[PDB]
Amino acid sequence: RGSFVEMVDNLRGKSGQGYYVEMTVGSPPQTLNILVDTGSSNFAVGAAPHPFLHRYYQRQLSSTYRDLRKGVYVPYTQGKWEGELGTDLVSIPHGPNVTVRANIAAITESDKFFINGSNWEGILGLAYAEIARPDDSLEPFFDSLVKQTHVPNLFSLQLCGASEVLASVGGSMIIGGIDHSLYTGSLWYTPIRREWYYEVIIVRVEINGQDLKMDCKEYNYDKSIVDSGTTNLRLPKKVFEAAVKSIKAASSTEKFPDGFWLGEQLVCWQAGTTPWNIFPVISLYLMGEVTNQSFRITILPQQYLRPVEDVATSQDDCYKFAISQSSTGTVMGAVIMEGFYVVFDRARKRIGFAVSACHVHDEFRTAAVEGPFVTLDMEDCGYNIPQTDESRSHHHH
Ligand SMILES: NC1=N[C@@]2(CO1)c1cc(-c3cncc(Cl)c3)ccc1O[C@@H]1COCC[C@H]12
Ligand code: NI
Repeated sequence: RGSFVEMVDNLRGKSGQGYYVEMTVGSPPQTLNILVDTGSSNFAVGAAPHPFLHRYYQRQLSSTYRDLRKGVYVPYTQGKWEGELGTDLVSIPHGPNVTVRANIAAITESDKFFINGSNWEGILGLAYAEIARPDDSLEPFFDSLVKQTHVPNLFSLQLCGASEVLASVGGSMIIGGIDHSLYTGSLWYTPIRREWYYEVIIVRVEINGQDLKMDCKEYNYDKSIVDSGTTNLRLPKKVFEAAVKSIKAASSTEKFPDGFWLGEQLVCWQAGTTPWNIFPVISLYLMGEVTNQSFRITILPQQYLRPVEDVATSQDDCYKFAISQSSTGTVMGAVIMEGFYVVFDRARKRIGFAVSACHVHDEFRTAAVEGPFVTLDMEDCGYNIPQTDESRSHHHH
């Protein structure tokens, strides 16, 4: 292999509203646009009329649909979806040339799930069974794909970032391999700490080469994950505050409102005059495959300042600050992923990063992937989430 031309450029979306892939469900195939989400584990599709849907999965039109006679209820921080579990035939038209029978949650009711204008009608959770709903016995889509076909247990994502409409985004999801045209330089791997989310360990953070000098467990409190289903780089409270202070200090020639640093207000410059060089690079050092090694991924303001073309100020280039506070750990969302070709090597329990052939940069700086960095007697930077009685009581047969 080494080339997967048919799968290149198979992702689309609107800026800040997620990346989606075309999928088919049912016999004959019904096409739907599906949000690619490495931060969840259910395949769920709109299956009833909704104000924001032009189309939905019509179960009655599929000769191959089977009802599982079981519902599923999925509340989360920003919304809720619920529906009926079933199985049907699924394919990815610009993916592997295979058809699999997968679990499909037919979304019958939701709140704040669908987005007006995002153009997606469902979600493809690519994470592990441990976080599937209702429970871990509901086989996720990728597991079914691997078990039913000869598709290698690996996928990779190249997310490429950007007056009346939001900017169109594009990218590639390569299923079953690595496409060498999508990256340059070295491909560096960090271990998947545990198979639930795509959990990783950050060992060090630098802002313009300056170490934040925190106990490294703070960087992974209470976890750090790689999440295509999050736009921002989200950082634990303490880390966020230290980062903002450092970025403010570096960009201090400009005095932005508090709203900007909160991601609640755009800041603008006259077209093509954005002073990129006043904003610092951000480096996250990730644990290497070798104990005592790390490598760093470095992003630019071109990644963490998101372009938004507002109607009133269409003469100007306007930006949203896309680093935000978390209480659920580090989330390496599109802000991180748009710099890199990211390999989800499930077979080898590791995540690969390389400089993306499509990342946004200037003639002075580039997003980078660099290593090795060796630390004598490296500490354990992993956080151990307190075990609840709820979690502990679960039997895992
Ligand atoms: N990983 C992740 N998945 C979440 C939340 O975090 C999500 C995200 C978005 C979404 C909306 N706008 C932009 C993007 Cl990138 C994603 C839309 C729906 C959505 O529902 C998911 C349902 O499962 C829990 C995690 C949810
Ligand atoms: Ni038991």
